[PDB]
Amino acid sequence: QPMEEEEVETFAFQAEIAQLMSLIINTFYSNKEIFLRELISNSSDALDKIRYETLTDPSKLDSGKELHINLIPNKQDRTLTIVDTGIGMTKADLINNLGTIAKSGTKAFMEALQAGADISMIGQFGVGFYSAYLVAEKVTVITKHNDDEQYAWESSAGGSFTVRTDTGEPMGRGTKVILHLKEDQTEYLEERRIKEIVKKHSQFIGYPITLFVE
Ligand SMILES: CCc1cc(-c2n[nH]c(C(=O)O)c2-c2ccc3c(c2)OCO3)c(O)cc1O
Repeated sequence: QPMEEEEVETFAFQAEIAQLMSLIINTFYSNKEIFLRELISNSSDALDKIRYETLTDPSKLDSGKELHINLIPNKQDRTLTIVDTGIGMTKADLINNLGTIAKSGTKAFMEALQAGADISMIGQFGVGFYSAYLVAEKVTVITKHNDDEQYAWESSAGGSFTVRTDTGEPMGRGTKVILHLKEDQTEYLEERRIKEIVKKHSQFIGYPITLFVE
């Protein structure tokens, strides 16, 4: 019965990243499906990192040996979750990688979009994670690194994000991205569509990808 207390840290995004987010959110783009390719590619990069780091430190895998990616659509709560057993991120990694630090690609990318370039180019500018906002109104990133506790990052955009120690289900190690889909983007919860886009854009990821249906 005692009330629980939870500490939260709210951070403002870096100015151009915030501009980029408004651009992605309030502009119509037709090839939205590449958001999934970008997430799986981020997961593949993180899996590569724990993989190589373990060659020289097998203990690094005590937090989990499987190196893979799971996709979990949930039609009830309208979320598409992408989980990987990659190296994860510490709290500081989270805060720096997801918002507070300027990326040199942002401006060039925003200018390129203003010129009508395809949103698919986004990964080439180092800000592919933000493509999640093409289909999600809110994004929650839960991550666990061997050197730190499990944290949850969350943002509905609007210029800021929060970080807090995660009270949710523990992960051994890795990063889980939960996309709360916009209502007109529920196609990405359909198994056929997900298989279609993973086959089209991610046929070559070198880690198993498993789609869990129901
Ligand atoms: C939210 C972006 C994202 C990041 C990771 C991830 N986990 N650990 C790490 C790490 O570099 O240590 C990452 C990571 C960090 C930055 C990246 C990245 C993966 O891909 C492009 O930019 C991940 O595994 C999945 C993701 O979707």
